[PDB]
Amino acid sequence: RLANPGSGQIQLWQFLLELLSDSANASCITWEGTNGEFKMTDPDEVARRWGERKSKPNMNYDKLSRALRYYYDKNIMTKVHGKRYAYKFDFHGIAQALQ
Amino acid sequence: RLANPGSGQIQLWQFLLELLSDSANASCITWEGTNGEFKMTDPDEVARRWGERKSKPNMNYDKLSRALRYYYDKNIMTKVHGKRYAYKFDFHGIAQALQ
Ligand code: NA
Ligand code: NA
Repeated sequence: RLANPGSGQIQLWQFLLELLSDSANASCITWEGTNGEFKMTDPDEVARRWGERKSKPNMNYDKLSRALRYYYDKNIMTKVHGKRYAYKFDFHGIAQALQ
Repeated sequence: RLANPGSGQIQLWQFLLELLSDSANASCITWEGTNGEFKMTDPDEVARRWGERKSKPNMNYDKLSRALRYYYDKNIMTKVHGKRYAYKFDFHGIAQALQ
């Protein structure tokens, strides 16, 4: 489900796209260059920023990683094996989420 | 630039995602399965539907193909070489277009 940009009601998948849209955020999250893949260069900073957006006290990587795993069975995202803090958007699921 | 779903003001890239979001449209446009790639199984029907949405008289594949080529230099889409009516979304450009 699509939210207004920069909104507190935003879902995690859209928030990550928002961070990736601005190259200035590369010290915490960056595109890998192929097929919707990205890397959290600073996963604790990504979790901190997610906590700030959702005003969720005690947001941390443990909780963020649980939230990302929820997307595996929803065709929104998968974990990329053999890399550090690497994930891949599923744009087949996100195309529906736009509707 | 993101438009309201199903709107007449929609841009071509978003309209194609709208058609791809519904498997019922596979007789004219379908996902290939990898990396944002899709195939127009009926390019004349895709052009007809685009013409109907934009109420553009004499919309045809020639004009649609010109419109798609415009996206090559904008990091929105490329043509997929060695396939029939195959294109690939660039989700790096589309992530910005969401903002
Ligand atoms: Na946003
Ligand atoms: Na739409």
